This record gives sequence, structure tokens and C-alpha cells, in this order.
Amino acid sequence: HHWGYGKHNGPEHWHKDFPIAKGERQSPVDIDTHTAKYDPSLKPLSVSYDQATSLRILNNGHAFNVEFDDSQDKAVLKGGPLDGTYRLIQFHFHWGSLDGQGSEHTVDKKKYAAELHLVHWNTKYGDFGKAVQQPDGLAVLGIFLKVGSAKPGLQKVVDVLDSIKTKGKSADFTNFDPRGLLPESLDYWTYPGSLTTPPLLECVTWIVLKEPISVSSEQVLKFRKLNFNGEGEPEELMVDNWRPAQPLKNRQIKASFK
Ligand SMILES: On1ccc(F)cc1=S
Ligand SMILES: [Zn+2]
Repeated sequence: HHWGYGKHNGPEHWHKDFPIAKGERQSPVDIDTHTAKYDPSLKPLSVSYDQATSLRILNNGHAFNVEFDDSQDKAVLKGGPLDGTYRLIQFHFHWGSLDGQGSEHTVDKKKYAAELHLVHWNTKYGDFGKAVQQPDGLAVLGIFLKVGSAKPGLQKVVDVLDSIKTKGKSADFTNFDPRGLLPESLDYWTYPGSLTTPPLLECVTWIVLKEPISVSSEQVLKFRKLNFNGEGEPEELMVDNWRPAQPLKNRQIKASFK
């Protein structure tokens, strides 16, 4: 009886194994666009992904992770609200059963069809495992997906999902360029929060881009053919793997833009 997204093991249950689920800096949150404060002192965000080395794609039973070689400063996030250098370790998505839901963050209570999380760890802590124990350990770049035109830079991800249908399957996934997943604008909201899955550690500077990317109905349909279950278990479609909005409590969302 492990955590999941079902009636018996979903987000309303997580607090029993992970009591920080009811903590002071949980994620995601609703972004109230009229309450977020423009902070003219935020530096421009620096996304340096030209030397990014993708290695592998994994179905972990909750999502799929596209994993990167994080053994050198090859794909880094810097600037914006961040002090120092954060190394890209993986990206994943959260998505719905229907185009009307799927994102974790909301914007004036609007739910997008999906949300991309590019996960980076603070190099001052040496590895990801130590970084997640620090209040400034991670920087997650959050990008909303809406359904419309195809995102060409996503198709290589969509085409390998057949090969990782069930929990614990992986596949070689070299030479994937995550720059093909970014929108034009790097305008963002930022606030201190958490992982959105167990163990829900309060180690994340969230950087949520204002501009969504467009993906095709056919692209998100392929996300929804994945399985939470392992091979030769009853089929449970990997859908609605999103945590809903948590209490803002004593936190200020800042906007990089007027
Ligand atoms: O869901 N998830 C899992 C790992 C991680 F580092 C960040 C997030 S958002
Ligand atoms: Zn996530």
C-alpha cells in the first residue's frame, strides 16, 4: 500500500506517511496574478542547455523521467531568484485524463492540460540527495502545456513511451535537447515550495513560466497510454498524476515582469 494518485493512496492520504504534506511551504499553489508582486530586482533567468546530455527515460510508476548526465556543469540554471548554479538532473510531466486538468500549479485557478518540471540541484551541495535536505537545494522550472498545435521538440519523447509503458521499464534516450520544450518568453513567477510527490521535501525554489507551450491532442493522448502498473498487472492508465493546489500560508509569489 504505497503512495499513488488513486482513491485509497492519493494526495489526501500522503500526510500519514509524509507528515510534511501539511507543512509551511508545500507545492503546488494557485498563482493569483493580481496578488503576485513585480520585483524589478529579479535578475534575468539564465537557462544554459546547449551542452545537455540526456541518458535514459524511465517509467517510475508515477510519471516518466528523462534523465541527464549531471556529473559535470553541462546544463545549468542560474540567475532569476537563484544564488549560484543549479545542474539539470531530470525532467518529467504531470498530466490529466482530460485536457481540462493536469497541471499542478494553477493561474487564477485555471488548470492547464499538463505541466513540465525541469529539476535542477544546487551544485554547492555536491549531489541531489544532499541538496534535497536544504531549503535552497533545488530549482524546478515549471512550464504549462495547453492543447493546440504540436510541439515538434516533444515528439521524440512521445515516440519512445510505447517502449516504457509499465512501471520500472527504461530505455536509452541520448541526444534529446530540452531547449525544444521551452516557450519564447522566460517571464516567470517564483516562490519557495516543495517537491509535489512524496517525500514532499521543502527544498524547492519554484520558477513557473507565464507562457505555456502548445502540444497536440495526439501528443497528450500518448502520455495517457502509459501505465502506473507493472508488466502483467491489471492495466491502470497513468492519468491525473497531479497534486492539487496547497495553502500559500506565509509566502509571497514574485513576478519577474510588469
Ligand atoms: O515530482 N518531482 C519529483 C522529483 C523532483 F525532484 C521534483 C518534482 S516536482
Ligand atoms: Zn513534478
